[PDB]
Amino acid sequence: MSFDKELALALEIVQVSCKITTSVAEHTLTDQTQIKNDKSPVTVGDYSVQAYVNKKIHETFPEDQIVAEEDTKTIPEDIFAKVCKHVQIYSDMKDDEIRKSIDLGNSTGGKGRHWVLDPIDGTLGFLRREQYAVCLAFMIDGDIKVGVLGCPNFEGGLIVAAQKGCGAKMFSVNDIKNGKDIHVSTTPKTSDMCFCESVEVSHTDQSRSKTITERLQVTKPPVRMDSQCKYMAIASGRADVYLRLPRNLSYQEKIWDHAAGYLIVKEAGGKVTDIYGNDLDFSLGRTLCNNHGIVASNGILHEETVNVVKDVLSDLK
Ligand SMILES: [Mg+2]
Repeated sequence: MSFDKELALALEIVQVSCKITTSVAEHTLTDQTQIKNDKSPVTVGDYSVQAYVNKKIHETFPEDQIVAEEDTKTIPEDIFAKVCKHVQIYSDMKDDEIRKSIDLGNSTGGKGRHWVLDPIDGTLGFLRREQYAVCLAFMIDGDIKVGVLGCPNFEGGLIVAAQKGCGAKMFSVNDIKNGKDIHVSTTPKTSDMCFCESVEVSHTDQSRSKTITERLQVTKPPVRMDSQCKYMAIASGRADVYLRLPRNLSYQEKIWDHAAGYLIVKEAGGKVTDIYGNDLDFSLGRTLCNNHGIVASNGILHEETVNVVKDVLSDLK
């Protein structure tokens, strides 16, 4: 019932991952960027981080499985060559071993011990040179035990981490030894609420959120940002509510876009559900099959917010 070892490894690995991404970002990004078949981007950073993390996980916990976003099926040769250079700063692996490490991430989740990795959450944020996160969680039978978010561009570079039952802590990227406890805000009126959402217009319904927040009498403009950093904002008290509003009932969120943030907000004293107020169910594979969208909050504001969300999104198909 304790996961110190897993939380310790997760911190250590996410810290190195932040070094990777930052180092990738010191150069021009276009020649480091691949457009996948769904037109979403993947970079040298995404692939390099995944190689390193998966290898480290496999070295310490060979028996565990790994759910990770990327694979090597379509990766271009110039991109891959750069990937090998970045990884070999931190891990003495050959090119072929780097490929294998990436492809360790093909677990479908569900029963047993699984690591959940988004090597770069908010890759558009990475390309924007504003918020992105390295996200790593560990779960058993779909119950999240450990959550770590590395956010290199957030207020000078921050990492937040939690394990179940033990609270949430904040560290700088340069020091994972000395952390501070963090707690969600105490804001008890929706009118004084700082609300956050995706930058990308196609990742959340920004027209419906305006209508939601208008009904909740929110005075402050929304804080738009890429990534699971939005969960870090909630957990640390920097914002009060995070909305992710779908345009249909068919899209299902990936578990590597929510697993770390979910636990972290809860251990920080907040609340995370979908738009209907239902708890997120991470036991149904790689996607949140039985959930629609996200509402994350400081807990006090939650139900007041959900009630308006549900109503405005009552027409969904
Ligand atoms: Mg990603």
